[PDB]
Amino acid sequence: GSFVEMVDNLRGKSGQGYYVEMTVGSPPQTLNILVDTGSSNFAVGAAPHPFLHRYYQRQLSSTYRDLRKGVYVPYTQGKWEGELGTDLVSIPHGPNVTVRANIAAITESDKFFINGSNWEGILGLAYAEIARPDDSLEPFFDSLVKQTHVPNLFSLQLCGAVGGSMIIGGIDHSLYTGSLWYTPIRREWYYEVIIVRVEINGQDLKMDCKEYNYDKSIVDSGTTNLRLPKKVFEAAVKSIKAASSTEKFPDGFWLGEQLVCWQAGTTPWNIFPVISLYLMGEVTNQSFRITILPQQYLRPVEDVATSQDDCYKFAISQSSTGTVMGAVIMEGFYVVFDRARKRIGFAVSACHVHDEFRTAAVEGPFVTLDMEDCGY
Ligand SMILES: COc1ccc([C@@]2(c3cccc(-c4cncnc4)c3)CCC(N)=N2)cc1
Repeated sequence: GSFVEMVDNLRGKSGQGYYVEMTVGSPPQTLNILVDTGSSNFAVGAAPHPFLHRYYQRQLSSTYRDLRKGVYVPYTQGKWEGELGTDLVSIPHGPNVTVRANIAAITESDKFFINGSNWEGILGLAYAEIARPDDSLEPFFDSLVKQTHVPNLFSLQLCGAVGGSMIIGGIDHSLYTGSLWYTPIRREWYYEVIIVRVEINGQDLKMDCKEYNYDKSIVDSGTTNLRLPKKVFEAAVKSIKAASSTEKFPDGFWLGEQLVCWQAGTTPWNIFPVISLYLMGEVTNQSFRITILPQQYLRPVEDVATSQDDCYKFAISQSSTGTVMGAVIMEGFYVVFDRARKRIGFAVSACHVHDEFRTAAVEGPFVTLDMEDCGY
């Protein structure tokens, strides 16, 4: 069960996350599980639901242990509730190991599961500090590291159309090209990082760098969009509207509320600007940038009914809880969650986005002498 078995172990549907096959219980029950760097619970559907193909049946698992403790999680988009226990867990196309881990058996939920997403649970890969009900509930990756000899690192290569790879324990050098650039993990809760500069077609947004990270910035495979604090979002939208002015779109497009469509194969990519996010480097006032093409931030919406055309949602939206570098930002980068060294590395992925004019990039180094601290 080494890296060379772990490649192409992820699948997905656009806008609905990326999932990996896992088993829970004894005999193993196979479940598809969303890979979520934005949370820290292993939480699996454990009762029937209109949107679940299958669910964890605790009664059929000999090795299940009830912890006699409930968990209730209301969050922005929805809610879920369940019962805590432990059981044996493996990742068939992941490391060749079986561990005993905490499992939240989801017994009731509202707008948590998605119709036709093909996943039945979430694997929260962030740290204990944001586990529910509290930080005493050891996250899965912590249990994995403790119980096996797996190195304390994983990587995600997410690809647009979807699929990709989660490599646990090391770095698969066949999954990226060029250099890996690291940004520090600021605090171990979410995967919190610091953005030092934003450019839109090379034009600096010219804001105090604290605004980019009000009130935190995170790398979150469980969020589709690039989410930006209000001030930054409004400035970004003004610049992208300015760059793309040869065409005018309804306000609903800018709000993520409606599609823009063009005749099949005629999307005018080159009227849309590239977005550069400069991330704090590992040494003082050094940074690197990751560049995001419109092929990333205009997310295609597959629909047989609209298929004479190519249609997209604007996958950048306003946030009141900080910046979220979601799946559209991670797509086409090889992203290394180097927990052992408290850092996230970015490199150009095997499935990077490009046309004949422009390519997604990871480039550095950059220096800024006149710098304050960019964190809140
Ligand atoms: C432990 O409680 C939660 C609450 C919310 C989540 C969440 C989540 C919950 C359900 C579905 C999705 C999701 C939906 N669409 C696409 N990707 C992920 C995402 C919200 C934010 C994030 N990173 N994960 C995960 C665990």
